[PDB]
Amino acid sequence: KTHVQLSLPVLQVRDVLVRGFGDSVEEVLSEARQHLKDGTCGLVEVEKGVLPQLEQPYVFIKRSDAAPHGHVMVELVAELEGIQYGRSGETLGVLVPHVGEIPVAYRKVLLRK
Repeated sequence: KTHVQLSLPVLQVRDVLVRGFGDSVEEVLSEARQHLKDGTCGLVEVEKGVLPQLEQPYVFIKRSDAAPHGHVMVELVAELEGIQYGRSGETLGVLVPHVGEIPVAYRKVLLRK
């Protein structure tokens, strides 16, 4: 399927144990997509002070359209030293590995895969 319904655990930035997906734009997009398929991906909501507490390159989920079955359609955009790889809508948050942190909420998305 071109899209997959996922329910992403929303993590507090100070709880995150693994603060990014790797060391290159291509690696972080690759690893993010793998962790999304394996159900091992968390979401951190972006506010003042969040991104400097995480590791670049960043992987964002961005709204791709204006929401089937309660799932917002999203796509992945990476960022490294102020340059983005991909073009999309509003950021829903930054993706991180999930390794058992307790979430505060879930974000239902339809991921363009």
